[PDB]
Amino acid sequence: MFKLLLIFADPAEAARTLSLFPFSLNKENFYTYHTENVLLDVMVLKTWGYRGVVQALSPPPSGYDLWINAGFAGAANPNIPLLKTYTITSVKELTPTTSVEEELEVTPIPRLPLAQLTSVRSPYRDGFHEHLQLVDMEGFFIAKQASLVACPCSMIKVSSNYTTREGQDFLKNNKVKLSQKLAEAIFPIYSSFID
Repeated sequence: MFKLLLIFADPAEAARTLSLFPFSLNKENFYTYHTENVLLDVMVLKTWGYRGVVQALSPPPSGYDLWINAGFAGAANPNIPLLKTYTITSVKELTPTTSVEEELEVTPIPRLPLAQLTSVRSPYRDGFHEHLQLVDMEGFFIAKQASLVACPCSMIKVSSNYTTREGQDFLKNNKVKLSQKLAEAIFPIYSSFID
């Protein structure tokens, strides 16, 4: 039986994927669906409060065959169009006060175009950057937790806004369309593992 964990950072990201399958909430308080040889579980990292906490994925869930982190990502290069779905080749955590970075490779999903992801605690609204492509908050954390259980991790990131002050309104106003893009990327993957 193939065991797939989908990880969303927040309910807006998860919303349309949760509509795709008839999930139920289990006694452990997260969504699950199974059919044929495939178990599909969904975790949402931040349902409460102003920030996510480390204990959302710590200890990391063991026993899955693949993790997919699907989420929104800001675009920090104007040659990235919005509402476009990418898969990630590597993800960098960046700490702006020291410039220290760490970086991990992630497993690209077939058929999706490639991008690099940078994860930061505070969303960029500085403007555009020569060195950055997509920017999120939780990608690196998820990839590193996946390594603790030796589980492959893939990322799907949809470009949700440009990383500017004026750019934030587009994210505010398009969460359903953006979530739907994630759902449309997850479905063919789910279908590939039907034996």
